[PDB]
Amino acid sequence: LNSCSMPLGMESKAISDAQITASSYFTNMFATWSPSKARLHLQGRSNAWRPQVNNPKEWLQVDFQKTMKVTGVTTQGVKSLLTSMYVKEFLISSSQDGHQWTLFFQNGKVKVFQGNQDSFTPVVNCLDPPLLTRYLRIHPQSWVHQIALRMEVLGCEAQ
Repeated sequence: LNSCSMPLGMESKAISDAQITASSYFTNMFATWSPSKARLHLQGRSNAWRPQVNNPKEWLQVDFQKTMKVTGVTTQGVKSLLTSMYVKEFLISSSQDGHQWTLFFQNGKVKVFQGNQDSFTPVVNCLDPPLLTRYLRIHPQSWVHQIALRMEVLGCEAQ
């Protein structure tokens, strides 16, 4: 049990909207599931990030504005009407400049994190080893009904 595992700012909004971006997002005159909606326990009609299309090539990115020691992530889905929407598996990549990205590996291969199994229960996935990075990306790989994501990043200061 280490101290380097505190919520960095997705739920609290310590991490501003501008720091959260994505490959794309689902929006129309009825709803806007923008990147900055990807916050753990956020309430609302379109309270989650949803890519414009459900494909494994989409991603959600967080910029801490400085190097942080990331020790884990927490993911959650959402439910709209009678439809549960959540990511079951995902990958993680990181970068220092925001151009060169590297996937997180575990036991000789790309780590496919086991995510959520329902609409509202958060699932914590620890990173062993931790990552020292300024930029972090989540890559949905499998999902139930639709790719929808609310999250949090766990860690502490680096440098």
